[PDB]
Amino acid sequence: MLDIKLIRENPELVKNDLIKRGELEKVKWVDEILKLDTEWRTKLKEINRLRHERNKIAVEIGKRRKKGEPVDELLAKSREIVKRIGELENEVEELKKKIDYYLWRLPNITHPSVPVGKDENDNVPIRFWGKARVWKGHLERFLEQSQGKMEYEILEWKPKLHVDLLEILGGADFARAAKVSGSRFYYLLNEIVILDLALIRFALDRLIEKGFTPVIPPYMVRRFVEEGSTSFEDFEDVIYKVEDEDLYLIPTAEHPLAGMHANEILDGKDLPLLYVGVSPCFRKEAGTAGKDTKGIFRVHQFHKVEQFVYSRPEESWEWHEKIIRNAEELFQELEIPYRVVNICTGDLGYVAAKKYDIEAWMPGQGKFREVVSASNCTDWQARRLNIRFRDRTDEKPRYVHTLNSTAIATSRAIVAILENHQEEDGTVRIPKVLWKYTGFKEIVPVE
Amino acid sequence: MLDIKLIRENPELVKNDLIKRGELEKVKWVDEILKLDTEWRTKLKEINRLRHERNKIAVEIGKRRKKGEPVDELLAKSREIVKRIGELENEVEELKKKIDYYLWRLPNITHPSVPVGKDENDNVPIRFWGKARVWKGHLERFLEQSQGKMEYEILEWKPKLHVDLLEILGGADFARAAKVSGSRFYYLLNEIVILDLALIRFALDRLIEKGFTPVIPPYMVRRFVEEGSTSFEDFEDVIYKVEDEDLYLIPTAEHPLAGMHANEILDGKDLPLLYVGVSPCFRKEAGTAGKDTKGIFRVHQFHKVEQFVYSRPEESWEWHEKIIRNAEELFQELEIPYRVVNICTGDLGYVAAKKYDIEAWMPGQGKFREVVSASNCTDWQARRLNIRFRDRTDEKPRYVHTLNSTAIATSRAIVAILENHQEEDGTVRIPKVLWKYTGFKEIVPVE
Ligand SMILES: Nc1ncnc2c1ncn2[C@@H]1O[C@H](COS(=O)(=O)NC(=O)[C@@H](N)CO)[C@@H](O)[C@H]1O
Ligand SMILES: Nc1ncnc2c1ncn2[C@@H]1O[C@H](COS(=O)(=O)NC(=O)[C@@H](N)CO)[C@@H](O)[C@H]1O
Repeated sequence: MLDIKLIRENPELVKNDLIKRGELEKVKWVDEILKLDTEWRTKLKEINRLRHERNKIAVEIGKRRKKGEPVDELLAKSREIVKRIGELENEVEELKKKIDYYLWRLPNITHPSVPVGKDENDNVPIRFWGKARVWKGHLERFLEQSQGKMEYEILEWKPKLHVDLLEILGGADFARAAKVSGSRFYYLLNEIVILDLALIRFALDRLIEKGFTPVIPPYMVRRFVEEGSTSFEDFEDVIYKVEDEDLYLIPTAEHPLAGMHANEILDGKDLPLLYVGVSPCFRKEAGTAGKDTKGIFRVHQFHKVEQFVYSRPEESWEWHEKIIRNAEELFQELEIPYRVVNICTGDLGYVAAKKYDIEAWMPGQGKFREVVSASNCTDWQARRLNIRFRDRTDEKPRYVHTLNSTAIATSRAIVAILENHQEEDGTVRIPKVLWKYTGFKEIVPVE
Repeated sequence: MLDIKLIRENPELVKNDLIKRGELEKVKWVDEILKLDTEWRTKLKEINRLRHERNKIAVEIGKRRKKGEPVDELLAKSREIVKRIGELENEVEELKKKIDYYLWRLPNITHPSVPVGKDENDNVPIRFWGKARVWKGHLERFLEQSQGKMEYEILEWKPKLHVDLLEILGGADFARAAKVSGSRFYYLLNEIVILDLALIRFALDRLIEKGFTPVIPPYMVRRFVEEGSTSFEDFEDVIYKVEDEDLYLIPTAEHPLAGMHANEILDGKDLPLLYVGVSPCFRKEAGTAGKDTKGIFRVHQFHKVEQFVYSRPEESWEWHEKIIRNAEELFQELEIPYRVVNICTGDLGYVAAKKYDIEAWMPGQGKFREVVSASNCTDWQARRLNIRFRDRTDEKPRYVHTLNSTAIATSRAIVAILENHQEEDGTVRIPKVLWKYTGFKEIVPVE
């Protein structure tokens, strides 16, 4: 939700951002909310004018009670003021309603640092890490995507896709999942199940060492926490609703983590509130149904360890910068080469002001693929969920800033590990850092 | 689902089991489906009679093509025949639907060893284990439910309820969960989060050592798998359905685990199939809303590690006995005193032929509470999901038997650990076997 103040004190700023975002069909809204806001304040001034008249007509009726007192008329004028006052009041409500409708449907204003672009092809790489294992046949793509700024080793044999590796490793059963639930669902098996849990504990442990309170949130939440966390389009594209209830399956622990303090005035001495949640995630992935990667890259359910932050507006950008580094550390320990990107205006999304993604190099796919997202949400969620804070019981509570970032979404971490640590025969070596969690050091093909 | 051959050859057997179960209402169905199945079988006979007649009547109508051919009378019967075959066919389909309606709503035949009883009270304790810590004010109920066959020790201080311990330890937030999702939902925090995951890993490692294949199933399944795993009653009372979708939230890994091999003829050589699934579980818990325990004992969402077994009918009873002991073993290492009960016909449920429950002694509650349940479903689920096996590609495939049993449902294992291992000052010592998983040796109060 946008602050009405901001559109009043700089409509051109919001219109131009809408254009940098590709939300042109919504530029015409800035003026609409303005003329509505204007009408809103005009009627209110009218109401006070009337409240004042009510007072005058009052002292006047009584002033006659001592005199001739032909009041009758004054009493009828009095009757019209209340009649009128009520109307204006109800007219002012409807007006606030139309104004907020737009306010809730406008994306967060982007930060000056986010590059301008049309889509994912305009995202800007800003950092690279690791030594990529590239197939001779992906060399140009790799080089263009890495901008020659990343170390790499050329591979003789052709590296396999994660889906095929799950098969040779006996780690999944897709066909029986399709029979039981439909496409893009799966049964995960054997060592891959241990690997999934291991990834959760590892992520969990590290964020805990950095001071994050671990949490297992509700997996089903009430509609308001969903509309308080993202744009309404998500109800059609990503979010599942459960029949006959005000319950929605969460698409990320982020949402229940943000609703956690809905309608609170936090005590500033506590900020920043640091949460690291674990939870399964459910998404419709409606926009797609059969794009390309056929295993566990883009499915209906996956596990994710999530970082969530409540900070002072003056501390958020610094936090943003820390959470993305927190995710970067995990993948470095997991020995996964990657590049982090600054997402452009057109591929940014409604909630964030600025967003960084970690796209891991996927030897088999021959490309960098999103594996984590870190967003600084400014006060966009706070203004919706009414999450404020006060430093002195004195007064004036202000909205907090919220941030979120993937620590590890196991689904894609597993693909990154299978594709990046595979050997010619299919054997997949597991990063030393996880040995304490898994037991085994590698996963060998079955026969 | 019950086998119709079974109700045709031994109707007394099934109505007697229905009366044992105290299902006087549906004892009537046996006669009903018998009469419906008779009509069905007969009309079916009629169909072939007429069909063969139609041919023999069309061969003699042409034999008249070479003769006088006063076939007008014949041409008329040939038309009466098809019109007859047509209505019979529809009568048949209608008949099949009515009998199936019943066949699918009929409980499994109980094993003679299942005690007759009306509700939980008539469940029979057959084994006890451990040394209970009993508050003096609970002495009577403890001896009542322990039969005085269990070692114990009287506490002069009143041990607390898990809900209060969760508060003092700082391991949960219920108020905020109610805000965001509704009642009987929660946020788990700090060490409780780690303990939860540690219990899942502990249960998995143990079942894996015993040769169970670890699996993470789909958490949402199509209606047919649910209808294949329980009684239809469960759609109203327990299972959440997702809007505009043939998807249902699973109440236990047992369901997708059973759905996994729906419509297959397994190779007997592969029997038994041993699976240990992990997954969150969702239940409506409609018959309640406010009963008694108000923490994480009866909630809408919990984690459970499930044991599932596909076996030859000749091995199912020995496996029933092995999986309950698998669960007992976990609870003994967890140092939780308990008793196990053979469930009476009244509290049995529709899919089990026999069931054992492990009831953990709960110091704070002052009573034994169900913590795990284990069943032998015989061929009830197998007949519904069409799961058969065959040793030689030559033989008629026959139905397998299925079994399921809790390994550890983390919610109740956690209340058991909190209540049995609390000290007077509020700290809880976590059992040794879990140290390798939790890291910490106990959980001390916060202030
Ligand atoms: N449909 C999906 N299937 C598998 N993994 C997914 C899916 N959607 C997202 N993910 C994983 O989860 C990560 C985070 O999801 S995200 O929508 O980009 N961002 C969020 O959810 C934020 N709350 C930050 O985690 C993705 O980068 C990816 O690693
Ligand atoms: N609503 C609930 N809230 C919390 N824990 C629950 C709930 N329902 C069941 N459990 C836990 O899960 C266990 C198994 O549930 S059960 O219905 O008895 N049996 C099953 O689900 C079988 N698949 C065996 O696990 C219970 O013993 C209890 O420990």
